[PDB]
Amino acid sequence: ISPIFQGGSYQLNNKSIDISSLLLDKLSGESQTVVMKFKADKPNSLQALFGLSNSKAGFKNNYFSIFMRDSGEIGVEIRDAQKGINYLFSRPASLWGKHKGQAVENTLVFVSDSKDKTYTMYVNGIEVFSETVDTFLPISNINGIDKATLGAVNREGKEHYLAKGSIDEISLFNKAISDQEVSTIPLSNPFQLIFQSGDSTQANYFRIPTLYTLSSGRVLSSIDARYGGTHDSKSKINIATSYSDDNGKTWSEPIFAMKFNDYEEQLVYWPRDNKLKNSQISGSASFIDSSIVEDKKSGKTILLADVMPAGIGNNNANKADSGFKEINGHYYLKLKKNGDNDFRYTVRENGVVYNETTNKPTNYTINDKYEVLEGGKSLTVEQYSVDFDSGSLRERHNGKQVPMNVFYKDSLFKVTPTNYIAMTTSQNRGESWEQFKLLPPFLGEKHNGTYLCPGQGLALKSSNRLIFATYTSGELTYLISDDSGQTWKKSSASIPFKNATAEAQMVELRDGVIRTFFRTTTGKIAYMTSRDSGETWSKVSYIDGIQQTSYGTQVSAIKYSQLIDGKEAVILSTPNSRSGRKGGQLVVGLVNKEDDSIDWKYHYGIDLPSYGYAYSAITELPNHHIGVLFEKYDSWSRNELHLSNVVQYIDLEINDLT
Ligand SMILES: O=S(=O)(O)[C@]1(CNC2CCCCC2)C[C@@H](O)[C@@H](O)C1
Repeated sequence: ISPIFQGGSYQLNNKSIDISSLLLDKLSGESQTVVMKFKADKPNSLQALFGLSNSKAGFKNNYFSIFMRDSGEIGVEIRDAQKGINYLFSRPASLWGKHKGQAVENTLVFVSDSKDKTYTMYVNGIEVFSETVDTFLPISNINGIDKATLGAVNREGKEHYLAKGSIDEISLFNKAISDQEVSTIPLSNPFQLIFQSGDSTQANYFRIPTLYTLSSGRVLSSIDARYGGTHDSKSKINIATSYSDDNGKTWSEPIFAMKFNDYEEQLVYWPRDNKLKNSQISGSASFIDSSIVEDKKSGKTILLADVMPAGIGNNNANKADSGFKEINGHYYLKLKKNGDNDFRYTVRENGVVYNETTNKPTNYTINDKYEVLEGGKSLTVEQYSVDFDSGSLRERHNGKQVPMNVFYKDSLFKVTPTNYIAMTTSQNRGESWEQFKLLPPFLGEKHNGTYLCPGQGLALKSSNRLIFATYTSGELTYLISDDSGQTWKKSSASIPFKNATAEAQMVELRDGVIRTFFRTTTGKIAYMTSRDSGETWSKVSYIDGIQQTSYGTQVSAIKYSQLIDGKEAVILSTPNSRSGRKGGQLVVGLVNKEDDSIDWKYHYGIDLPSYGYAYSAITELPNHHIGVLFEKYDSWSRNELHLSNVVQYIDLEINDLT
């Protein structure tokens, strides 16, 4: 239908604009849609974009508002003191502020639907909340409404929540337009989505983006497809991938690089309230933290990720057990059979399950997919699904049979409840992935696996050497292959922290010379250097001019292919903030050839200092643009859990950064 009111080019300069005479008598019926295109690149801490209120003395709590915070949160209040109603619905990290240093036009759509008693908010094509209520309050049914205001709410005759920004366009409709109609509203987004709710992964959440540019010109991305909210393992998480063959303009429908099937892939709206938000899928196996490299010699693409058995994450993984048994210089995966309280079995050659107590082979084998066979016959288990129908998280069998896998809760034979690293390869640049294989233990029998550093591995330019950084207590542990990923050895580099999440990414400064940038516990990004292709490593130094929080955040890093100001250049991506995971920047450093020192010369603001920016991936696209896929929210904050469609992709040119 047609708008009952439409207006535009409203400048909000800490002075409200009264539109009462234009709008109030046009409002009718119980359902309404507001469509607002607006900018706010210097917002106040809390500000109202749009207000309908009773402005009379004695009725300060009778109003409807669409408000935003300088954190990027968007929300509404719907209040009527006579009815005893005070609704407040919002979602953090819903907005853009600036892109390439210019204010972004956000497109907000708020649907107030009396028929389903639901209030739904979209920003920039993304649904950020959908809230159904017992007693519906139509936004124009508030007792004694007499003002319609832009850039404030009029309470008792005074301007509250004054806004700084602009409303380029605003329209109101006396109808709750459908989700289908919402999708037809034109957008001006500075970003793209590669992975998103409702896509082929069926995950409602995503974290831990990666990007890597392949020799064909194809750009490949991997990600955690996270089903049980944005929680780290334990949860259900798969690793998914997507690629672009046109310099990031379009992306393929995702497929899985690593997946378990003990739990259903369910798209779930995870609870965000303070009683239930920590609900966590507790009986599922998962993968977490992926990393990609391409091997020039073989042509293979290689992806590693951590693997977690059912119920396991980094917090409860057995730190004192690799899950492997060393027998005459060889490592064998240990297994525990139901009924035993110890690990009496090993997986030997050809997947044969061997009884360590009697030294006899059993009638069981493990196939290449870590599935259990008995006398050659595939065993199955019943799949679980999850729901909150009872008012709390429930995990229960769903009637479907899936292959029995040793990483599963219901398996007859189970692996050690600790963390592992697996690798898969692709021979067609991400169009399909092989079944994963566990990497061997690197730090002996009685040590849990190291933790993969998400992002990119490093292919050295002048050899066949492949390196993936990992971390554990007290060190970075580099995994090195010179044979296309068939075998690996470790190279340990001490760092002066205990129990740091030392997520590390590497650049080759020149032939044989690797610099690694990594997260610390000190508020500063650290680095170390190898001058022998990863065999040995220097002591740790720190980067000045970038601030992180005490807990830190992953940093991504690349060596740019072209000179900048006549110098070789390194680009870092990281939040730059002492408060939270916000204020994302790309930082361009120019290398001094005399000593390999780096002058951090340019700092590019991805968005506002107050807007969220957490884990990130960066890669030089084949056309020398820079692609950035990043978590546009504070992934640490306990207030910003379980947000959909906040991992976002942007395209930048070097001139934008400098
Ligand atoms: O030099 S590589 O390490 O092979 C790599 C790709 N280089 C091309 C060179 C030509 C322009 C695009 C980037 C950089 C890493 O960040 C990965 O994207 C892989």
